[PDB]
Amino acid sequence: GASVADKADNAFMMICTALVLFMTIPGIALFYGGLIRGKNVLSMLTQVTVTFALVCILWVVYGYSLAFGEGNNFFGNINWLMLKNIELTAVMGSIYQYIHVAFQGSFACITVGLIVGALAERIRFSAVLIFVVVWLTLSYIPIAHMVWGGGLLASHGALDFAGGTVVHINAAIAGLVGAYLIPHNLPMVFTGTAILYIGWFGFNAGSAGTANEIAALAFVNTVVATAAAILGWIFGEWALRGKPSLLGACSGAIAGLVGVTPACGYIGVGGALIIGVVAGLAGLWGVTMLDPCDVFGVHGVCGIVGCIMTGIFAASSLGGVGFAEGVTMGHQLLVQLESIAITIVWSGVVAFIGYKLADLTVGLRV
Amino acid sequence: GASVADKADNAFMMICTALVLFMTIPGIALFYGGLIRGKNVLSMLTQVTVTFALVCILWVVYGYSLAFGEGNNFFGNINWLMLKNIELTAVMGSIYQYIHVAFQGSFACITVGLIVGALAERIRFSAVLIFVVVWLTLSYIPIAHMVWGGGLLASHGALDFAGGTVVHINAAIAGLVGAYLIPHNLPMVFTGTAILYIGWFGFNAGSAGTANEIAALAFVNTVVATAAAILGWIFGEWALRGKPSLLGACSGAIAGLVGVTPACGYIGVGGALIIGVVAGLAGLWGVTMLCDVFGVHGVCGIVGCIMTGIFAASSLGGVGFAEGVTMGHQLLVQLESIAITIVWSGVVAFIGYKLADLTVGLRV
Amino acid sequence: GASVADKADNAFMMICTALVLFMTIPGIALFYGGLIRGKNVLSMLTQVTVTFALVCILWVVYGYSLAFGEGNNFFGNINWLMLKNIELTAVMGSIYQYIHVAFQGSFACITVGLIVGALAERIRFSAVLIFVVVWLTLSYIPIAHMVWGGGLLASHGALDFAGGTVVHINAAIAGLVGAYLIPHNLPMVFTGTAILYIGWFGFNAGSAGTANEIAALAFVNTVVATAAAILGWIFGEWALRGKPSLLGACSGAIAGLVGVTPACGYIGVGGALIIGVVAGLAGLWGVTMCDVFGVHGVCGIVGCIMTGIFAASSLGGVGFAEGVTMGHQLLVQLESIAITIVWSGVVAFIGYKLADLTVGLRV
Ligand SMILES: CCCCCCCCC/C=C\CCCCCCC(=O)OC[C@@H](COP(=O)(O)OC[C@H](O)CO)OC(=O)CCCC/C=C/CCCCCCCCC
Repeated sequence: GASVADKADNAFMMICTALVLFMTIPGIALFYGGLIRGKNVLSMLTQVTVTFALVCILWVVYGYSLAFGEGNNFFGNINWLMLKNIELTAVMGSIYQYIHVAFQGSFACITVGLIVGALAERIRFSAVLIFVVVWLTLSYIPIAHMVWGGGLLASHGALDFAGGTVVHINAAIAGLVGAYLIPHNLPMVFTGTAILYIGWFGFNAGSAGTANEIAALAFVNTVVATAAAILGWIFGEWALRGKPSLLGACSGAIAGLVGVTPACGYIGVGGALIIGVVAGLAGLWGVTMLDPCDVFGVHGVCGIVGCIMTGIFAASSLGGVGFAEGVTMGHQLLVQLESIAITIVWSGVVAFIGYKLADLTVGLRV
Repeated sequence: GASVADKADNAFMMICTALVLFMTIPGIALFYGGLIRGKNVLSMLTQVTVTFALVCILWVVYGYSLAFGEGNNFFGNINWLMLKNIELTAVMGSIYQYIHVAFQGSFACITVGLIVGALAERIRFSAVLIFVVVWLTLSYIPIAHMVWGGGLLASHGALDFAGGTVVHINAAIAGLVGAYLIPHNLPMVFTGTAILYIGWFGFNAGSAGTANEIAALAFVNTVVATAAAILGWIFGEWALRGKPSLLGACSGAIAGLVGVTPACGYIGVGGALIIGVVAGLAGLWGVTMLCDVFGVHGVCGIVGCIMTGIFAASSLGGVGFAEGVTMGHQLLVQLESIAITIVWSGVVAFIGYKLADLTVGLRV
Repeated sequence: GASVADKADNAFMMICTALVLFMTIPGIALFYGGLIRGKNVLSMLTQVTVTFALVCILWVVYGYSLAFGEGNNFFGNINWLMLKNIELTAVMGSIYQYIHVAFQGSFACITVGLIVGALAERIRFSAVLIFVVVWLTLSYIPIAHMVWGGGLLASHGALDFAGGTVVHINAAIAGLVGAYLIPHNLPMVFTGTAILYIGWFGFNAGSAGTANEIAALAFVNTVVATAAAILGWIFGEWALRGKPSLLGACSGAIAGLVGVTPACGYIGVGGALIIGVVAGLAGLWGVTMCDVFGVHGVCGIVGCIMTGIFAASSLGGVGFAEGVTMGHQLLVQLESIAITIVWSGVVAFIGYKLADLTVGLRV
């Protein structure tokens, strides 16, 4: 018979949605606001706000359909615009589907906000807008379809709870391609980081789709992995430089959050402590190797770390929820690696195409 | 049988309530804080905090009762002070009534915060406090009764989901009457605007009273109408001045949110995109013509109340008018509701300011 | 049969938890950030962030178990580390127990954040870290066990809904002992205060454990008591100094919130108005006589006392337990306050000293 929405789940997920919107408006905007040069802040805030608005529109017009509708292994469909095929009472899992639409839309928003906040007043605004349309449509959307919309990576049992590939790796490589082709308020950075943290609970727990024990797990693991990464990074920084800094504390937080994103509803809390530690160190490594586009280093490295570790610590003998029936750790790690690899290439190529199309049309300079 | 509270609804509504309190403390305070002259900030923040407190007290003493209790077409009652007739387990709709008390009390708070943040250190504080008491009691309270408490406008089938009349038009007119009778931190304005946005999800979806498909519709329409307005305003501003600004982006956001407030749980998402666009442009128009903040709440409030009477129609993607109601009749009711709201609040604001003027005077 | 989690309660309590984490990160950090000297902000924010992280780790390792597991009247146990005895589906009250772990963990975090934000760049960081480990383990944890974990004060029917003893008095005394042994952005203070306020709805209503009428009561009483304290303080300050200030408005808010913390799900809304007024004035008195600790301490004591009066049904509260008189209940409230003060005074002393003798408390 018909799916019926559970009101507790509706409630949960609307609030989670509002918490993820919070992480863009104003979370990410304040994070970049205190990182970039003061002469550029007003214009950065405006470009995050405007592209946020743009993403919201594109999402309901066609983006939700092309990401989550029936299609092939790579794309959904645009058979219906503006949510027209979706009755107001339609249910997806245990919530009204409209709530699923907003929740997933808020994901596209933070993902784009991440990129846009770094590239603002480096590439011309015109060129950001063309990049956003191209890359959302042809990278974000299909990669979401592949991982969460029944496409290719989902059909091979890829594990990515809340978006190590779809959000983090995806965006990291778009930013780095953009960076290749080209701090004044630290309390403001702390504030953004803090907002990003609180919001991420909606991100990570809400990705369970219901207020059940998987969301609880995801919640607890977020707390733990973030804390362990803060300490991971901070100890690494004390060692490497003799003093620990506020920006190091914040970066570590971000590193654990990223690292735990793919893993959070699949692993045990011991797992999460380990993932956090490693992610915190790997992120300190990443930036040290490599300019606000260091942010992409952390999303990228820690995204890869977290997608790998999900394939280990999901195992029931390590405290995780368990692999799917008949799956071995070695097989699963192979699928995690293939998923990472495909995500990197796909987004590299699409980012390239988007930037060039912008360059040849309006140019990338100010 | 007895009404039974649904715990999911309770949960939803307590979180929505906290989100709407958020939009006053600190949302609206930070929004005005970066708009007004620096020499006036500390005193503005204090007055918003104090009057917020005052509203909370008046609300539980008599305000909730006079707004939502059985009365007239215009007022409820004050038969019981301090929620005394309300058992702890009493249920209103699908939630404990105490939650309905806090939710609606947070609405009075943001409404007043709106007015107070603009009038701080223009009219003396004494006079703000007299104005607040008079106008909350005699404008906010009866207009809420008329629209959401079974009074006059609700009995004619007026559509106003979350307060285009009650909050926006009502407050716009009080502010403008106050303005007639008399920008240093733009990142702070962004922050306030952002908090106002996040909170507004509690405002708008919470006005459904339950975590159902109407709250979901309200949620999605808020996302969409805000985004469309941001763009609406921003494209208008690029045209009119050659450059788009951060303050324009934020104003657009506010315009869509105001515009979608009355409409949000009655219209379809296509409707919401249209409303947002128009509300964004109408708000850019409003300020350009011209406490500009009141221009936007007022013009966009009127825009949204009108458009609710169109796009609520099933053939336009809305939830549908009540049985036997035509679009033309419904538009007529929307207009009557707007008209009555403007006069009622204009007259009561006048009375409140004068009473303050004649008692303490309206400066230093 | 087995306890089954109610999903609405899960949802409610995960959100409440996030709201309490919010009060530390960034709430308390911004509150202290605008109070302390500018030269010290960056380092204060770092120390709050790091000790927050530390508390989260210690909590899941052993702290939750030692606070809420079966033990004696004072401590739980550490029979299992890292939540190992807790199945993912285990239920505590009407929620998954993992949610209870996070909710109570976020309490330990704000309690510590309160202390750490005041002592940062006064006492060396080394010494803060030793103090935190000692005092969380030996003061926060057993006092939570005693009040909410079935220990001594709970078995005598002590009333403390959301932590007038456990959080406020406990932390006040640790801070004052620390202060004895040793404002540049007022809008930032307002912001922190506002975040602390919003977060406190999760603190206070969430302490009911479920989205029911007790959480509703707790919610409403938080609105009302905070408002009444704002006014209480502000009228007191106008009188005492001729002008009311933004910092006074914020301090009053904090005073009503502290005051109403123990009382909030036991008293009626008339009770809450009175508690707020008194707490606002008692806090203005306290500071007038690390002033932050004065307010948490006085208003914590005020609230724990008033809980024992206004919980009475004849005053609009939910009622004392069967056979309990107001006089008996006040006696218990006093005994609880007294024990909390001495216990945390003694443990704070031990912690600071151990730090002093190991690293300095200076530089
Ligand atoms: C300030 C310096 C001086 C001190 C003043 C203190 C402040 C005033 C408050 C003082 C006392 C509270 C009143 C007593 C109630 C407490 C007992 C209580 O809980 O309730 C008392 C009851 C009467 O007994 P009951 O229980 O029915 O019989 C039981 C049984 O049936 C038997 O048969 O009702 C009232 O007294 C309600 C009185 C309402 C007062 C109006 C206030 C504001 C109106 C609008 C205007 C808004 C406010 C304007 C003024 C601030």
